[PDB]
Amino acid sequence: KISPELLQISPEVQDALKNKKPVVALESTIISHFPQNAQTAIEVEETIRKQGAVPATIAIIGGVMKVGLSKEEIELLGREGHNVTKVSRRDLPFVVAAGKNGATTVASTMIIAALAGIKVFATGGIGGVHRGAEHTFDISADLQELANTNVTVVCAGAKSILDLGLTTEYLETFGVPLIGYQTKALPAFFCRTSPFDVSIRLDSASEIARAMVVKWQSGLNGGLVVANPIPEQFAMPEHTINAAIDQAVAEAEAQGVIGKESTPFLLARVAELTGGDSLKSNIQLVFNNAILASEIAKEYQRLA
Amino acid sequence: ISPELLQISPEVQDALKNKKPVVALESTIISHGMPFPQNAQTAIEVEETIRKQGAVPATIAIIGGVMKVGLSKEEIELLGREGHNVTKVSRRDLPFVVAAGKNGATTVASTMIIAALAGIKVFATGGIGGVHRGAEHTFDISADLQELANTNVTVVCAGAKSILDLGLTTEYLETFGVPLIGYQTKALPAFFCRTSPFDVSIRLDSASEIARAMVVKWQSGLNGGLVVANPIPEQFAMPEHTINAAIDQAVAEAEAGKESTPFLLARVAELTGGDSLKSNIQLVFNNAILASEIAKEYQRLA
Amino acid sequence: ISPELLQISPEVQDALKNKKPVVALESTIISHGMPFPQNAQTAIEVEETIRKQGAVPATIAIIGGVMKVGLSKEEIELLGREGHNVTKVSRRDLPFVVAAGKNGATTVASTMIIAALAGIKVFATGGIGGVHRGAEHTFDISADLQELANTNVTVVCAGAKSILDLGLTTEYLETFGVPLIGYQTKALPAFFCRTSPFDVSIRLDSASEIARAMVVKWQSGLNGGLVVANPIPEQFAMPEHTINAAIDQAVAEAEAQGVIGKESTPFLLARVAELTGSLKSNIQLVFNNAILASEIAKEYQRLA
Ligand SMILES: [Mn+2]
Ligand SMILES: [Mn+2]
Ligand SMILES: [Mn+2]
Repeated sequence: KISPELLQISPEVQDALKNKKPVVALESTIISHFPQNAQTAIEVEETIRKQGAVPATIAIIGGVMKVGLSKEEIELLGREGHNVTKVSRRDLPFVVAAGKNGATTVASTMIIAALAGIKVFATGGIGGVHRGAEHTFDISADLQELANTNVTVVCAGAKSILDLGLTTEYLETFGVPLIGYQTKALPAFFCRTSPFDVSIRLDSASEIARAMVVKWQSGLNGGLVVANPIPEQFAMPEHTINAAIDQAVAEAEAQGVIGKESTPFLLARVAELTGGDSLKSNIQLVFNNAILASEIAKEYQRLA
Repeated sequence: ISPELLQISPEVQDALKNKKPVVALESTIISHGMPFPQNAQTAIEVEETIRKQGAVPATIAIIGGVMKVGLSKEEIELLGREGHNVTKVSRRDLPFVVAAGKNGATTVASTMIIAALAGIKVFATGGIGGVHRGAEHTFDISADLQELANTNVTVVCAGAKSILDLGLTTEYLETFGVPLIGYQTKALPAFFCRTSPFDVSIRLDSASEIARAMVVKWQSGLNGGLVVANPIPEQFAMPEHTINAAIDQAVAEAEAGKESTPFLLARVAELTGGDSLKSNIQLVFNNAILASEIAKEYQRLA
Repeated sequence: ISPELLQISPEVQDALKNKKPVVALESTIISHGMPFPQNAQTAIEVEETIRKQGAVPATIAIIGGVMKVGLSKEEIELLGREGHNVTKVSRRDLPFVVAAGKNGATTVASTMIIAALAGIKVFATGGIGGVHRGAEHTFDISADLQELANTNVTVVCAGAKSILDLGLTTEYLETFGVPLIGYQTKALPAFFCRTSPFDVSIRLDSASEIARAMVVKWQSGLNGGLVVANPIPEQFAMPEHTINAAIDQAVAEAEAQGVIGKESTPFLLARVAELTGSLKSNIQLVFNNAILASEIAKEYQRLA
């Protein structure tokens, strides 16, 4: 029972949740970080609608945590652009307190989705353990949010700029299911495969939804990662994308890029080295994840 | 929680409702134990041992998708017979085995989880998982440690195997605020061995003192479990110098990933002649006795 | 919670009942800080600083097995006389010291726990524990960081104790979603020094802003504490090079003697003090923190 001053859920989204319609949450750190970003966010939403679900994009607008955004608010974040704060769990109180706009990471989008009672969240890729984290301790707060918050996150696996092995160990220690959708191999984000394997392979949205129900009815708190391979036709060739990522990582280290700036810097550089191709792949994987997320949301509402 | 998800056997139900002391047991001892029909028989004997101590045993497992607190003879027999075909169930595995109606053997973490759902505060096992050697670069860290950080259950064990990294494990437990109690020992015992190069966080000499501390801990709202490291009886114990000699040797030989830990297990086994299974059975009986005592005293004090 | 476990002094009960701002203080600085009578004198002087700021101090300790929130002069003197005979009490120690009827000095972590049990939201200390130098191979990481992750108390400090690894500590706090607020500073102060190569998560210039963010954070269900890093007053600051030399020596030698455990911080601060031969600065940063904490408590109580 949080104050309407802090949190506001759109009329459509309230309506949908009351009527037990499937809702899929979306993050805003994709929209920030124009007027392309806006149009694209709006058609991720329309993709969800065409899959028979209701999209809810989450962001902080004028200090208010908002679940479901008008096209005007979407626009606002789009044009305000890089001036928008990237908001993780530790940033969230300050942006709200100060009455500012903010774009939510995987972690804070999970937080707000859970406040609104939304169990399914579609994104591109989750944060994770950064390469070199054995000596830097640079580990995304996303992984702790997954440890603790009851939301299924549908992604292309963790972002492949990270250390995927360490990320899978970390997920295991903290008891977070890593589900391959129709895959045993952990998808590489831009790529379909990787040297690492998910914790369980499941072939149907129905199985995932049933597992969500069981997990939470049994009081095992925390989220689920659903790793969904990018469609083959949009995947990056392993060698090319690997070279680009490796060079970007090396440059980030050499340039002292650290903290919240690491991921956006890496993604932007990789786009540069691949001539925008990695970006096209990123878009395709996000649509793909929105579709799957919609199916899981439908089956979850059916099973609960 | 739904009876379709979780079922407590009539015996354990009666014990709980009447406030009789209950001790949880894991099921991986049955599936991964001696060849049937011995693994079954043994699990049965551990239960009987708990009853003779004046406690009610609850063996925990997943049978046909149901989390089961306490088992019948035929469930135990079924797990024994299915043997290694039964999957070991961790926290991240639990929902899926249950959803899919599978059988499964519960690990330390999953047994703590299910016990806690049943309101059982004491769990007797052989050993706990820990931080693995090389975890500083592999991040391979047992989920048991996080379960201990979060779930209110006292796990009576022989500590963790010396094949793990015990220094890192003791640090990890301190960071997460988990008591490591030596039972009548300052030295941290490890599996085969009554001692090791590391210390517990506190030594306590009685079941009643451990119970008293559990009561203060949870009445003060400090959630999370407790490790009670109980040295293997001298009769079954192995000298620390030989065990350490063997491990150092096996780790020197391994030097020249996922194969590291069990490689060390097998090698140390070969070198010392130590037998993991037999030793573990001994550990479970011993810990089952201590655990029954702690459960009785806790029941008294709460 | 039973009166047998936890007792709140009349002064503090009065304050809580009448909605007066309360600031918690630790006991470990008392027992393990310096020699008697000076240690007890200083403790009482810190309490008086708080009172002068118009807040009410609550020094916390375990006395005769009881968790005490607010202490008598007699009790502070007891802890001061006993000095190092008094056990340093962490979260994993607390149940056993209470059960055994023992006296004990509470760490940052245990002080947070007991303060929270009493509804006290603001705690002034010298510096927080953190990730130790070499923690990448030793895993020596203060339980203070986990307490900050989980317990709802704002801790006003001069940053982390500076014998620690500040880089690893800042990454750790970020992973676990803990705000690190610089009070009128973006650079993270390092204990004796006003600045360091590292940054806080957000700079805030007023106690009012800090309080408003506390209310928003906890009303939004984001449990966990907040670190407020308050640079030592310029007149008491120590030159980076000199202090860094001493600290360097003390650490290298702590590794030489091989002290690893809870005795590490006491040993370190000891040796460094010796080479300093630092204590003046430590006392003054504590007073400074007590003053800021009093203001934060006033602003927070005003809202709560
Ligand atoms: Mn990071
Ligand atoms: Mn492992
Ligand atoms: Mn330590």
